[PDB]
Amino acid sequence: LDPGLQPGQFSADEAGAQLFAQSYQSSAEQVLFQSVAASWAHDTNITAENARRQEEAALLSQEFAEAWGQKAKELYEPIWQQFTDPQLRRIIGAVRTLGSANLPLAKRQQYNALLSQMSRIYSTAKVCLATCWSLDPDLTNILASSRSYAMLLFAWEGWHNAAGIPLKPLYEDFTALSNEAYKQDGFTDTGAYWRSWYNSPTFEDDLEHLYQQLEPLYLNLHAFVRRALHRRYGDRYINLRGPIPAHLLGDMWAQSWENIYDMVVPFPDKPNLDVTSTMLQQGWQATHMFRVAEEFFTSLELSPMPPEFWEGSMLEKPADGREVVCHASAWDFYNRKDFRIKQCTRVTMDQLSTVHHEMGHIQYYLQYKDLPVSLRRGANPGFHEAIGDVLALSVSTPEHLHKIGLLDRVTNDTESDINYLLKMALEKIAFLPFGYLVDQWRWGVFSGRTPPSRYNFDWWYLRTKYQGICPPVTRNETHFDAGAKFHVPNVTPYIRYFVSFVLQFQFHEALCKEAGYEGPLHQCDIYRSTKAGAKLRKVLRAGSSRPWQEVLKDMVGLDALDAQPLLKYFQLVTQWLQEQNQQNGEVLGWPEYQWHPPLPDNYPEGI
Amino acid sequence: LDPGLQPGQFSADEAGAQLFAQSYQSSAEQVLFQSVAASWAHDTNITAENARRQEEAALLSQEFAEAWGQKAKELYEPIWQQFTDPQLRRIIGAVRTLGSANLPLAKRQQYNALLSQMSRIYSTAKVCLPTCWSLDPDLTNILASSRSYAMLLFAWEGWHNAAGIPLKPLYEDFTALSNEAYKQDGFTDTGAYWRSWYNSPTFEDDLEHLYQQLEPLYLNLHAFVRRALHRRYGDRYINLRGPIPAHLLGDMWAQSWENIYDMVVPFPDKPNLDVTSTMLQQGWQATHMFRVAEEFFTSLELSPMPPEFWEGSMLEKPADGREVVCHASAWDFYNRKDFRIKQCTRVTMDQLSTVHHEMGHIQYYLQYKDLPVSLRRGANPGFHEAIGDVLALSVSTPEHLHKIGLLDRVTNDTESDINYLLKMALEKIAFLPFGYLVDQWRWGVFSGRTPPSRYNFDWWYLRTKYQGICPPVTRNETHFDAGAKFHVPNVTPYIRYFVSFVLQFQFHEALCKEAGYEGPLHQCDIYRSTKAGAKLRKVLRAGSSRPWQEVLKDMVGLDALDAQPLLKYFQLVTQWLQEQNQQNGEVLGWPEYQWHPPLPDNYP
Ligand SMILES: *[C@@H]1O[C@H](CO[C@@H]2O[C@@H](C)[C@@H](O)[C@@H](O)[C@@H]2O)[C@@H](O[C@@H]2O[C@H](CO)[C@@H](O[C@@H]3O[C@H](CO)[C@@H](O)[C@H](O)[C@@H]3O)[C@H](O)[C@H]2NC(C)=O)[C@H](O)[C@H]1NC(C)=O
Ligand SMILES: O=C(NCC(=O)N1[C@@H](c2cccc(O)c2)CC[C@H]1C(=O)O)[C@@H](S)Cc1ccc(O)cc1
Ligand SMILES: O=C(NCC(=O)N1[C@@H](c2cccc(O)c2)CC[C@H]1C(=O)O)[C@@H](S)Cc1ccc(O)cc1
Ligand SMILES: *[C@@H]1O[C@H](CO)[C@@H](O[C@@H]2O[C@H](CO)[C@@H](O)[C@H](O)[C@H]2NC(C)=O)[C@H](O)[C@H]1NC(C)=O
Ligand SMILES: *[C@@H]1O[C@H](CO)[C@@H](O[C@@H]2O[C@H](CO)[C@@H](O)[C@H](O)[C@H]2NC(C)=O)[C@H](O)[C@H]1NC(C)=O
Ligand SMILES: *[C@@H]1O[C@H](CO[C@@H]2O[C@@H](C)[C@@H](O)[C@@H](O)[C@@H]2O)[C@@H](O)[C@H](O)[C@H]1NC(C)=O
Ligand SMILES: *[C@@H]1O[C@H](CO)[C@@H](O)[C@H](O)[C@H]1NC(C)=O
Ligand SMILES: *[C@@H]1O[C@H](CO)[C@@H](O)[C@H](O)[C@H]1NC(C)=O
Ligand SMILES: [Cl-]
Ligand SMILES: [Cl-]
Ligand SMILES: [Mg+2]
Ligand SMILES: [Mg+2]
Ligand SMILES: [Zn+2]
Ligand SMILES: [Zn+2]
Repeated sequence: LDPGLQPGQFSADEAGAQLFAQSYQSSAEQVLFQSVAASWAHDTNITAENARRQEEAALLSQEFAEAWGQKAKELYEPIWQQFTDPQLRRIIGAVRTLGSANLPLAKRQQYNALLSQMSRIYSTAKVCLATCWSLDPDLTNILASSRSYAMLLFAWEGWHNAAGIPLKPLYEDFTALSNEAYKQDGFTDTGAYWRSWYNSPTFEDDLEHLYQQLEPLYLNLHAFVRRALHRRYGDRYINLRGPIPAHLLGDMWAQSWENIYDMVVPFPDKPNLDVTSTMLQQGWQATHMFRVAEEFFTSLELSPMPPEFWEGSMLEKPADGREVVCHASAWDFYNRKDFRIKQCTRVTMDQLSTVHHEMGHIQYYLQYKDLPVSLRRGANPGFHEAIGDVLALSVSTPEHLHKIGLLDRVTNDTESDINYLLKMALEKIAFLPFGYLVDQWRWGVFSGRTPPSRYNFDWWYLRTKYQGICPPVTRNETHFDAGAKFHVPNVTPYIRYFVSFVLQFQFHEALCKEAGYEGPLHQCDIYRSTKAGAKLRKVLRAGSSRPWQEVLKDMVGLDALDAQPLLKYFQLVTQWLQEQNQQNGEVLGWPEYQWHPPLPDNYPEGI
Repeated sequence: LDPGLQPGQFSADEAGAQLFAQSYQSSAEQVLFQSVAASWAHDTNITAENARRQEEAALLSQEFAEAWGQKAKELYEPIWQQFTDPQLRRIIGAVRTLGSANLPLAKRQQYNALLSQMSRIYSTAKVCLPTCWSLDPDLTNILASSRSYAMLLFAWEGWHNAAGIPLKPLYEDFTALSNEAYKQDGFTDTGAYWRSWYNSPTFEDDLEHLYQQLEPLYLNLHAFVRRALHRRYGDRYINLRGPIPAHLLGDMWAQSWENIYDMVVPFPDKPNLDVTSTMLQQGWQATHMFRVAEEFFTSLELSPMPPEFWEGSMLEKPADGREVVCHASAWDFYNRKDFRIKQCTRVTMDQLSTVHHEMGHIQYYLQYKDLPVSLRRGANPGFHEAIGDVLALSVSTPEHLHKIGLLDRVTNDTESDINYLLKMALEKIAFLPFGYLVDQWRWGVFSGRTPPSRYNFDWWYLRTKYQGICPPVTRNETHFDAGAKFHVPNVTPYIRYFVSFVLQFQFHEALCKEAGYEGPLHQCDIYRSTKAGAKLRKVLRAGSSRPWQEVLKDMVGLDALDAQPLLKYFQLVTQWLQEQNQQNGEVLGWPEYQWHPPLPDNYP
């Protein structure tokens, strides 16, 4: 560790802890920058050399965390919990948790190399027929636009096999090292550490109670969609009393169903709410999508994207043959100047929403860039994930799409409302079981309830239990289907997205009220509301300086996650789907839980 | 409720609570008897009228528990936790727990009535062909001795459909009413009350730690047995890397595997350690089996069965066209006089072990009959289930079988040691996953984690997770396969049996040491050891007066459940099974977790 980065001496008291944090800040920024920079160089340009540099930067960060971490524990171990400065205790608590820096050097290197290798495997995996398809864009477009049961099966099986199988031995080793590291910080396992970020003793119970309120909406959406799939694929491939085959919902993970809207839209005579075709016809490109997102932010009197963002960001998949991490992400370099998005942007309506989601991260970074580095995070991780989604809820309204030239015809009638709320349900309600189950799986792995011998057995138990889907080909424990989802090998927690999908409707309700809007919640558009902007800004500028329950109370008037705003938003389609399913004699659920579809005749040769 | 059973006036202090407890347990003695008496009349003669009277008795019991529980909180609710007397603290907290008495009257009627109907459905269900077969003895005998895949399937599917499907709507109603009752006592759900019996903050974690030490033994036994089934039935019906079809292990629930011993016995040249054929050749009957078990108890200077036991017990299935609950059980009438067994006894070796198990209960009853009622229980429920099994461990040794004329003396060689420990593994190790998982299922139902919409989904998840078996025909949520196991509709907790199967080896080691034995633990016979009997008598007389942790430490030197004795008992066959599986290149476990066998051609 360079001497400029090493901790000096401080009194064993709060006024030294305060200078401890200021000195830490000075050094942490440099260490965070070199770490983020090395990660950027690798993720935009996957090479063995760039992985080596990233691993050395990770080792430097561990060295730093150990020195300041053990200094913080040498002096302030019994006094940091009683400091009068609230932000200072949050700063100290972060610095003192060592994580992977608890591992001996040899195990730190093993851990860093596992992360790099898992990232390379996921983001360079390919499905081959000579020619070979990548996940983004090749397989993504197949899952989204093909309606050939056999072609979709080929992409689904090929992807899950290519990505999952080689990751499994690495993921087992990572899990053991991660647990070893956080056990030295006092946590029973890594999942307990991840859950502690929400500072709620009843977190898991709170989430289950939320999901109990939301599940009836999912069950009815599921039964309605299953019926539409049955009319296209037939009784051989769709069981009206069984799980839906996991490759038929428009998405590799069946996590968002927006791409099958054309098959489920109840009133096709109304305006076409999937504006992808109009974007193509009009010649939209990636940079236009980002400029339109930015202008919504500035319409609220939030910050534009700085020059450093436009000069440094990767907004399209490189055409020079480089391998890149294509999963969309937003980057804070912790120098208060450099902020970037990395996205292999495609010209579609759902990608326009993803652009807003990522730019919402950037807006957060810009608003809290002047806080201490330890407080440059969301009030909780679900806050960070919800910011851009909240704006995108306004952007997706038919009225707003008309304003930006993507929907010529504009209607206000009950059929058009049902169409729109059904499309939004395919995006927001269909995701809820998946956003809930992923970390239930990983929590069980981290705790040891799910050993390697049950990785896939327990994954598919949860997939069927919550999503009501089944794998379209047989799987066994050689397969590692959880590994075929970006966040698992890239070790990004997932429960934040279930929290986000609830929270964003709480935010939307509050911002719409602040904007003076007095119509139906799902027709609200906060575009150009500077009052809504100022309320959102107060949240963003707080970072993690205050408990999220208090930040939420100031914003929405409640100190807890609450499903009622989401339920209110969807109320009309919730009632309509329930009526439709009853009239059609649907079975809610999948009581034939053991059913799987047969294989296509002449599979996989027809491909 | 009779005035003489309603509670009197008592001071609000520990001295008054001492008189309170005495007056409670003198009046409880009379109420319990009339409940047990009416249950007995029903289970040995299932009719609507005996159901009516058993329910009248249950309502009266709930009236009694109400009156005395409400008085107990009225007087002592804020002070009893501070009594110096630990036994009195035990009694009062119990009396303060009302259970189904917390229900309003109309719900009490409904709850009492669901129990009667679930019991009738399970014990009268039949499988009819294309004559009708009953579970005991007909289907039991088919599962134990048929080696026809299709016949075993017909019996397995027939039974699970006939019992499970009609029970499901009733079990849902029962679950809801049971949870409503015990929430009023402060339990999050009925499962939490059941678990509270073990007075351990870390019960579930401790069980999981026990199972982690036992699972390698089960996995090796499983893979060895799967290989033997593959040879018999073929690659069509057995997947060497997948779960075993659930009907092929000699038992309707695949819960113990001793009945396929003759298919997996490695050294069939050696003496047949299944002495069933000798029992029949010699003319054994139910009454002989009970007299032989009795004499083991008295050989230890424990009590004989009293005249009331022999006159009142039902030791054979009645042949007078009558319907009975055939599941074996042992009855305490809480009058210090009447103790009985109800068993549809068959002349087989595993039934001789079941006879000892049931007589274990009776011996317990006899040794604590003078205690005040609230203590007339095992230190915990697993203690009660373990007593007879411990003696049966001695009875099953080839040396003891030789003493009682059921085995021509065998040689103390290695092939006979392996043969024996394998047969015992089929009976004891194979049970461990099942004993563990049944109440995992039931706890999730009570907690709400498992709604009716996932009863069968979650049952088969657990059956595959723990036992590594699969249903031999497709199942869906119309089926209620948990309902096809006696203890579910008859609402008898199951974790006691996992506890018992670990505890009995701790008891066995303690008693063998106390007897002076010094050979291998699995060759010990405590027959006629009056010192062993004396140390066991102490446990039985303690009832539930002292915490089971203290009773246990007095007997075995340790205050907690421990798998080491079980591991020591089986050590030699654990090593041998490991070697056999490596030689055959077995995969341990069932990584093809999705696999199910195909149907037989033109079945049924
Ligand atoms: C689409 O249309 C709906 C429905 O409009 C209402 O019903 C129609 C059948 C006609 O009768 C319309 O004249 C009628 O407004 C619109 O929702 C409605 O918006 C208005 C605001 O413009 C709401 O009125 C307000 O209501 C509150 C009480 O909550 C008062 O405090 C306000 O002063 C004001 O009167 C009205 O409640 C609301 N109706 C419903 C059912 O939500 C909607 O605005 C419109 N959308 C677009 C994009 O044009
Ligand atoms: O979350 C991230 N993008 C979005 C995203 O992935 N999702 C969320 C979504 C997707 C699209 C539109 C939305 O309105 C929201 C929900 C689903 C979930 C999903 O797609 O699975 C990056 S910012 C997080 C990261 C990535 C790499 C890292 O190394 C570190 C962090
Ligand atoms: O346990 C009881 N018999 C034995 C028994 O069932 N088993 C235990 C066993 C079976 C055979 C031999 C043994 O060494 C032990 C373990 C499995 C388990 C099983 O067979 O599933 C009555 S005492 C239980 C009851 C009956 C009716 C009631 O109303 C209340 C309780
Ligand atoms: C991707 O990373 C590689 C390194 O892995 C870069 O290759 C270097 O390119 C520079 C040019 O600036 C050369 O001087 C070095 O010799 C190269 N190093 C190696 C090891 O080949 C490459 O430039 C990067 N690509 C992009 C577009 O940034
Ligand atoms: C069967 O033989 C074994 C040894 O082959 C006997 O075990 C020995 O028992 C004596 C005491 O009787 C001990 O001193 C030895 O240490 C034991 N040896 C082993 C290897 O355990 C066993 O007692 C014999 N049992 C019978 C019933 O004959
Ligand atoms: C449940 O199962 C019943 C019994 O048949 C089983 O399911 C059918 C579909 C076949 O696969 C058969 O081999 C199985 O044994 C069916 O009658 C019933 O329709 C099934 N579905 C429901 C909702 O109960
Ligand atoms: C798992 O499935 C694959 C392909 O279906 C197969 O090659 C493999 O043998 C199966 N079993 C195991 C144990 O891997
Ligand atoms: C069985 O019960 C019925 C009605 O309860 C009664 O009439 C009959 O005598 C009983 N049979 C025996 C054998 O006790
Ligand atoms: Cl998170
Ligand atoms: Cl129990
Ligand atoms: Mg799309
Ligand atoms: Mg048996
Ligand atoms: Zn994000
Ligand atoms: Zn018993």
